[PDB]
Amino acid sequence: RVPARVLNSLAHLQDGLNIFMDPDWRQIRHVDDWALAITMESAELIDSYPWKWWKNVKAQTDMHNVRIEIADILHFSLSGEIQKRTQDDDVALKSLKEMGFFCRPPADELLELMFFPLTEVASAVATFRNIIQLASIYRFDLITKGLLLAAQDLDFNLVGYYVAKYTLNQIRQLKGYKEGVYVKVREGVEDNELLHECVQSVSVEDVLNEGTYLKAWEKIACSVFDAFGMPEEERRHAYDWLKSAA
Amino acid sequence: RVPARVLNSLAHLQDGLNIFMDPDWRQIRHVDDWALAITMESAELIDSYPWKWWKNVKAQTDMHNVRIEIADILHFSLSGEIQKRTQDDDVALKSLKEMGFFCRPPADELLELMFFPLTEVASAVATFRNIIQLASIYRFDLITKGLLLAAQDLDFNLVGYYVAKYTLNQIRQLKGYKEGVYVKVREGVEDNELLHECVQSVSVEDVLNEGTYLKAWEKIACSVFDAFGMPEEERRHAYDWLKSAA
Repeated sequence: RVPARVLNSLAHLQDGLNIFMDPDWRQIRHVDDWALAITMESAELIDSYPWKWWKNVKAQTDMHNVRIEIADILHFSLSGEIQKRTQDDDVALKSLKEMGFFCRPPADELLELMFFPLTEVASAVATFRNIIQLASIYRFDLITKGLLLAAQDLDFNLVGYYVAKYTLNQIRQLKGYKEGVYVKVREGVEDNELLHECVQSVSVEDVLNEGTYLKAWEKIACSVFDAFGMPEEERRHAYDWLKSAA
Repeated sequence: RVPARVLNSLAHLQDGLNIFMDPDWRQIRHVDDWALAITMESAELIDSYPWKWWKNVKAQTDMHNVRIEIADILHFSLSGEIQKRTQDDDVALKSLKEMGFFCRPPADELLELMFFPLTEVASAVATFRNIIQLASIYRFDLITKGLLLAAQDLDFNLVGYYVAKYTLNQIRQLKGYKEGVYVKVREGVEDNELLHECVQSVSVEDVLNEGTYLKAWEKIACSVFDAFGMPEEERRHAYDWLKSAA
């Protein structure tokens, strides 16, 4: 599974995303903001599933949607992890467990909170109710980990996709992007599909490897940049940010 | 505020609503179902408010919507209270409070969880995050009470509206309603407006009075029935249900 420093790099990428919008975000934002947002996004995930026991059911859950909704929550989860280290524990979460206030489907501390496969409603409902509970006690680190475990249940390269997405945003941050100077070499192809083709160029193994993940991330980033028309000079700040230690 | 037996009668009305759909609901449904539904409806309430700190804000929250969304949650809250007494405590909730896992807005055990006025975003967000937390520990009784306190902050006669709504559903349960035999004496007027005019015929005080609330409820029910074309014979089962002891 995911080594601590991959997690730290992921949070560092999120820091950069937040900083572009608000360089002082760590001073303005609070741990309750992230907890709220994970709650609201978790609610929207659960809502893709036919949870209403009183509604007749036409079609099954759209798992493509569940995958991106997991990704949407990861941003807020990473943000809360960083916020939580700006000084906003384990004897608590076990006592919350023995009080019985994490749920389970009907008839590492994390793995009794996560229920698979996510393709089945009761298991997704319990899992994401538990993410909401986790948020509520500021355990952003367990949420982040649970989301990755969840992506893995859905054969979804979350880390890869997150990196691709990180780098599309660096392109969209520049004025050249809105001005139409930087264009897709392959016109018409949607964004989600160019990104997926960019994430395809490396393995899941490659983006999690404790030794050399940074190589694989840079290969994803280089792909996105190539596909979306970012010239060489404008890529350096994103590459340097990528390569920072944590 | 609201006496215990008004609360019990309200839950008894909900029992009847649930029974029409599923007479065996107390055996099939579980405490986690109600907790989930209160969570999902609370999330939709919060979503009427401009909580996204990163979105620019056009228009203020539509409080008419907040009022009905409080009512929507009350159904699930009452249902969970009943379910919780079908055998699915206070030394826990205080320890949850001292662990710090109910929230508050930035810079009776219930009243430090509820924040007013609900017209202001931070106060509504904290309040309804706390309802979600309450749900999560099966404190359906405190949720019910909090919802009433919340209706009171919004000058909303929740009990009145709930009763009106209870009785419109008794009419809609009959085949005559779908067959078009029972019609509004005042054609065209929307449902929500005929109900409000029905709730207007009694005071808030009247529907909470420990001594004589049942009189006032029956006056609301009689109004709704009159307005919606229910003939006398078909009203007896709803009146008898209304009048049951708890």
